[PDB]
Amino acid sequence: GLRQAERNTEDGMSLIQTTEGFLQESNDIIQRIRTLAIQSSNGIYTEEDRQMIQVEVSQLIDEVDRIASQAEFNKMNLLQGDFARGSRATSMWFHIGPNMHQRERVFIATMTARSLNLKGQSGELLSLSTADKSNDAIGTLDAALTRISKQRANLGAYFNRLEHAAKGLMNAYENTQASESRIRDADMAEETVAFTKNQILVQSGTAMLAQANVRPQGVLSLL
Amino acid sequence: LMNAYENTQASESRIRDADMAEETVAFTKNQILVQSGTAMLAQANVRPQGVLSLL
Repeated sequence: GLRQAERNTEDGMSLIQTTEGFLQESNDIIQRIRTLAIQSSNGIYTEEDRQMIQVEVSQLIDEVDRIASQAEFNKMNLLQGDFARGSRATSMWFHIGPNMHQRERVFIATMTARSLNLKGQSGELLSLSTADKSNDAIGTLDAALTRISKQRANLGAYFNRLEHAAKGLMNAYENTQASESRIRDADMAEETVAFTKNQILVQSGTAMLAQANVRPQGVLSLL
Repeated sequence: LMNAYENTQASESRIRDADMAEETVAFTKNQILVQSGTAMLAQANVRPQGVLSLL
């Protein structure tokens, strides 16, 4: 059970590593959109010039949505929110111990562009086509960055905890196997001398039995 | 996609690929056990020879 639990710990560690790797690109894209929003707020651009970068903003938001809806690990989606805190869809547990009920719950929040406020509930994307709208967008991008960084911190805490658990499980397995070998494995060094003593007594006994078998032959002398 | 491929390959290597050190210590222990077993058997089949002295 200890060995299997260590393997399960490794599996969970790989899962959360994949999740963090997926979140890296979304963080970079959101930062790029933030830089675009900062640039767009200047007063030298015209409506058409603002629309040119609005096109790129739309493309980047589409990429974020693609990341959210396509990132997965072992035929299970991660960023869709099925592993969220209040999600009824499913709950993910990492069996970390060798016995029953030794599982630990993990939470992955929704990371869709709707949950990052880059798209409203009506489906409208975050628009940067106006100077004042760009200023109000910077707060939204800051909130999205905060959410992404918080999720990254959660996953890093899970990383450290699972690493500690793996080291502890390895040490526990080593100690348990050592004790089990101490109480189960025979010592050949003394078993061999015991065997040799018993395998000397056997032919001593055979010799004595052979000597005793011919003993009554002496009675034939006086018959 | 590059990052996802790296992580996925690492996960698959964890699941599928083996560790050579632990496997080689297991191999050594099993080889020692086999040698001990055959060495003991080579004298364990000679035990009945002792009864012949009674004939």
